[PDB]
Amino acid sequence: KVFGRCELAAAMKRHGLDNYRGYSLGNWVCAAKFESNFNTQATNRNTDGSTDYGILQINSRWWCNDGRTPGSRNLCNIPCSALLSSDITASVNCAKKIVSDGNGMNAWVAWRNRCKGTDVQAWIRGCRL
Ligand SMILES: CC(=O)N[C@@H]1[C@@H](O)[C@H](O[C@@H]2O[C@H](CO)[C@@H](O)[C@H](O)[C@H]2NC(C)=O)[C@@H](CO)O[C@@H]1O
Ligand SMILES: [Cl-]
Ligand SMILES: [Cl-]
Ligand SMILES: [Cl-]
Ligand SMILES: [Cl-]
Ligand SMILES: [Cl-]
Ligand code: NA
Ligand code: NA
Repeated sequence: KVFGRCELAAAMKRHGLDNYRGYSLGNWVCAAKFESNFNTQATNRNTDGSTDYGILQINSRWWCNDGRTPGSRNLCNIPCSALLSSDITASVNCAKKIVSDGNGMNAWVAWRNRCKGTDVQAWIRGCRL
């Protein structure tokens, strides 16, 4: 599924991401925009052979099992394919674990490079939330 911006904002809000670990909702929407262009089916392969999955491009090196990232962890205890669902629950729940892990949203490269330090509230501007 390719979410609309506000649709995703609302979904993320419903799933408890607004101000989760101090990260306002726009951070999460911004991260999703730049990680996946709001596409739950996005996958990208990393240089180490892991793959990033879903709307928040959560990687299989650490967070999910895709059966083809040897030596990796599955800290969200999910098949990576669950992160491709049109239902963002698995991604959100995993993202909550990630962002809680001490590094905040810096885990999301695109967030660090494209959202951090910007007016992320713009990403939820105009949305009914
Ligand atoms: C939370 C999450 O999974 N974020 C992804 C990053 O992990 C991806 O970065 C890449 O992650 C792999 C596995 O840890 C690293 O080997 C790789 O070096 C790293 N790539 C960079 C450029 O840092 C990122 C890839 O675009 O996608 C999500 O942000
Ligand atoms: Cl868009
Ligand atoms: Cl915000
Ligand atoms: Cl694996
Ligand atoms: Cl959802
Ligand atoms: Cl933080
Ligand atoms: Na990415
Ligand atoms: Na894994």
